[PDB]
Amino acid sequence: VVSEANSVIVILDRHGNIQRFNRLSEEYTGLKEQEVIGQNVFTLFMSPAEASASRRNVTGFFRNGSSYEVERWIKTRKGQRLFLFRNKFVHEIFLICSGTDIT
Ligand SMILES: CCCCCCCCCCCC(=O)O
Repeated sequence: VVSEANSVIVILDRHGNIQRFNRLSEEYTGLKEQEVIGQNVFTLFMSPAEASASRRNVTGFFRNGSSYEVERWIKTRKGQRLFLFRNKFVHEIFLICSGTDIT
């Protein structure tokens, strides 16, 4: 393998359903992209409190959002890890979430 990425890159629709899920996301979670496409990111990867906040953010973003950053605790194969997500529309029906593990 020539190189590796440094970010967890997840693309979502307005419902939080997953459209793409990169290799580092697979490494953190133990789940393959093919296993998670169409699945809901909030219920799959967040505690109830984080999911509720995150779902409201995404729904609000699709209404009138500008690109933004947020910190989210995420359930991984070694417990919860904190990520900075840089979120923006595709250059709109999909949201690109560009995450760094900031734990
Ligand atoms: C480790 C990969 C799995 C986590 C992907 C989560 C997507 C984050 C969406 C955050 C939106 C928000 O809370 O404002």
